[PDB]
Amino acid sequence: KIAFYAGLKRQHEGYEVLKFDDVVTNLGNHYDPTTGKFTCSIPGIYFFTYHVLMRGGDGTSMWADLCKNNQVRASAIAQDADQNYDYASNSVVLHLEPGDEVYIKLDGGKAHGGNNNKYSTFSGFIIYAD
Amino acid sequence: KIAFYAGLKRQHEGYEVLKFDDVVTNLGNHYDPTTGKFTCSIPGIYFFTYHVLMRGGDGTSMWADLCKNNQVRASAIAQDADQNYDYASNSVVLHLEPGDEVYIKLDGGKAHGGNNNKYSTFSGFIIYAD
Amino acid sequence: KIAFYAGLKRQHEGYEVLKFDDVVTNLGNHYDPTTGKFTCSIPGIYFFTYHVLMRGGDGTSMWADLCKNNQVRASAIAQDADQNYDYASNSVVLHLEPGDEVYIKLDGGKAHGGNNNKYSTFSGFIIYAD
Repeated sequence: KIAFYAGLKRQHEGYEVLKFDDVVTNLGNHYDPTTGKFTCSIPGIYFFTYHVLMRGGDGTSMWADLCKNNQVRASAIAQDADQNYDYASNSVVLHLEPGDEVYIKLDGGKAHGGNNNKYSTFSGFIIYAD
Repeated sequence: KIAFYAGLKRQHEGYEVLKFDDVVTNLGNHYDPTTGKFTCSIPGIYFFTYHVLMRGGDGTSMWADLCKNNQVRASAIAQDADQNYDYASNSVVLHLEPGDEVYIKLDGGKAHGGNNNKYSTFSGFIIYAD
Repeated sequence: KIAFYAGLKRQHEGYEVLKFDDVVTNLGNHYDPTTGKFTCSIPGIYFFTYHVLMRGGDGTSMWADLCKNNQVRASAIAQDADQNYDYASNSVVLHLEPGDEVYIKLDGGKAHGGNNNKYSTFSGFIIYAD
């Protein structure tokens, strides 16, 4: 059984892997909140989704991408000229090999740092094992 | 087999459980459109997702949270200074026990009341049984 | 095994089926990038999700709906008075019969044409077989 769901506890900005550290579900401990990475243990087909809230009242654009190893597999942007809250969100279905790392990367701009309110999230689960 | 998908038929505002009453899928009848609640029947791991459209032309912020019993498990905001339509959406993976109730709560602001167009939605399914 | 994920390679506008032609996953080849349609091969219960990015700097509203055959099953709008990027996104769980076609239709407005960056996406997988 492989599934996880975590939220962002702190605010972040710039270009970095987002460490979702408010962990709600983590079957098999394949998601690591100290790195923000899900590491594949079984070859197969996996679903992932993310929702990253842009900071409000400070900035107009924010990008958040889902990556596999060093490669973008989905991109998203939040943008609002009046500096309103808005989301960069996307979903994927990927084939993974053992060792592959899946994570969300901030690619410019500012992310809201909810404490335990889980505004910004990352989840995933295996659909098929090879 | 446990899975459901429903849309909002009427417009709502304030602080209340959203009753998605345009039911498209409801395997096992574990979602109740008269309460807006999914009730767990089997201990296990469940995926849920929601997309709630803020009313356009009347208001600037709207919040919608996914709850388990009396506890927030995901939060979302829609915000636009020019009163444009925008979405409060999120997704989760949760462990549930029989009797647990999962639902979307409006937490301030105004939600669009599509009739049968299914702009605002709530869906879920079991991933694993314990 | 039935699952797929694809992104939009080109920009589109108006009223047309969106052809997600940047195919990442397509188990069983049930998604056709030349038509934009997923065709059901097995009766059962299926999850789909989509995220369509509105073009920035040219227009204020865009609609994108998920359809089954000739019927809307989910609707979404992106809207921003300052012509900012924003998303029309939704998710569904549907019962399908063999031959049923599921696709995303642009229903007015302008969609961003990312090349291989996968800003705009469509994915799905079977949950249950009848």
